[PDB]
Amino acid sequence: EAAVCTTEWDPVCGKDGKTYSNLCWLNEAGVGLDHEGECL
Ligand code: NA
Ligand code: NA
Ligand code: NA
Ligand code: NA
Repeated sequence: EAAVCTTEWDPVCGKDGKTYSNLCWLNEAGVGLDHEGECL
């Protein structure tokens, strides 16, 4: 699959309980945003 997101770490927390490295990773995955920042 095309690699479309950068590795710039500005993490967000998906509703799936996984930390995504930045919003592009989250959005490309189709996962809803829980909150900004790392999941905890
Ligand atoms: Na493929
Ligand atoms: Na990179
Ligand atoms: Na999960
Ligand atoms: Na939330």
